[PDB]
Amino acid sequence: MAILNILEFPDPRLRTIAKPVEVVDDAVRQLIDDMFETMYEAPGIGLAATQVNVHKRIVVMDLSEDKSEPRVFINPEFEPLTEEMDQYQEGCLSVPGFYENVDRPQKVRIKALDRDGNPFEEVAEGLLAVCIQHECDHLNGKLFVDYLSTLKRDRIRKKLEKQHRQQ
Ligand SMILES: [Zn+2]
Repeated sequence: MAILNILEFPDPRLRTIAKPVEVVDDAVRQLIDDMFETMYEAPGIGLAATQVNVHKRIVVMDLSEDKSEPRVFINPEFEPLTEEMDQYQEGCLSVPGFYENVDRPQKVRIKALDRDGNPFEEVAEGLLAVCIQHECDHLNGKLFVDYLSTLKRDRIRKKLEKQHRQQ
């Protein structure tokens, strides 16, 4: 069980497009367990493999307060089920410390493979709909600061670059 390093904006490796997982084997499940331990230790409720510099399409999440409901989505995809949008103040383990409003479709249908490689779908609303979209964006090399004004993003980017220099 390893705690992996989480890349942070503006590390260009966060812009890489993740490649699909072609077989869910024990190597993939071990990575998932390390991604869950990394996410729980952060702590965060969602983590995409791109963020730990593994460019494969795997997202782990656990939206509960007690770390009792882990969820795995491999080769996830979602499709909005409404044009209605909800605004949620998002944060991100790779943009630590910043939380900003992002509007996204309120309800979406996810399709993915589960921890055994079997395909399933799931309708998501609430925080699950926000999280799966945010995490699928990671696999496509997108971050939530990309939705913000360019001057806020630059201000966040400069703040983090400054912190990375001091660290
Ligand atoms: Zn994130």
